[PDB]
Amino acid sequence: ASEFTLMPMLITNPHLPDNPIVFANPAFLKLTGYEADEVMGRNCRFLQGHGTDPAHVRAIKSAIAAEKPIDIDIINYKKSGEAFWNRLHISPVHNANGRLQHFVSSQLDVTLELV
Ligand SMILES: Cc1cc2nc3c(=O)[nH]c(=O)nc-3n(C[C@H](O)[C@H](O)[C@H](O)COP(=O)(O)O)c2cc1C
Repeated sequence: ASEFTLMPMLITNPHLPDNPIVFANPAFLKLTGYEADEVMGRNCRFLQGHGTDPAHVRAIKSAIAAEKPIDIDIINYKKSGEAFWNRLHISPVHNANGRLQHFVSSQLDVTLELV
């Protein structure tokens, strides 16, 4: 049966409108309290909320638009509403031919480090 990295991971498909999540591993679903069918097909921004710094969101949007990687700590929210610091690593995935195919991320709850 399936096994995945124990680090939270998402893959999104930028060929679909709004770059939706197409894969979330069980580690991400454990981290955020969501079900796979609640996260797949959505842009990851649903994790943000009233405490999320708009500057962080713009830095991510910028890196994505540039197809560059970004490492950023951002305030996000579990399904329960519980706020946490999410250490986000986002990378584009480019084919050997150079064309953008996916984005992939690592996520980690770093609340205990920052608070
Ligand atoms: C692979 C990937 C993973 C992402 N993971 C998160 C995440 O965990 N939390 C978050 O707030 N945004 C995450 N984002 C960022 C949002 O999807 C979006 O790019 C960001 O909010 C900037 O765009 P917007 O201004 O349209 O919202 C991720 C983006 C990608 C491509």
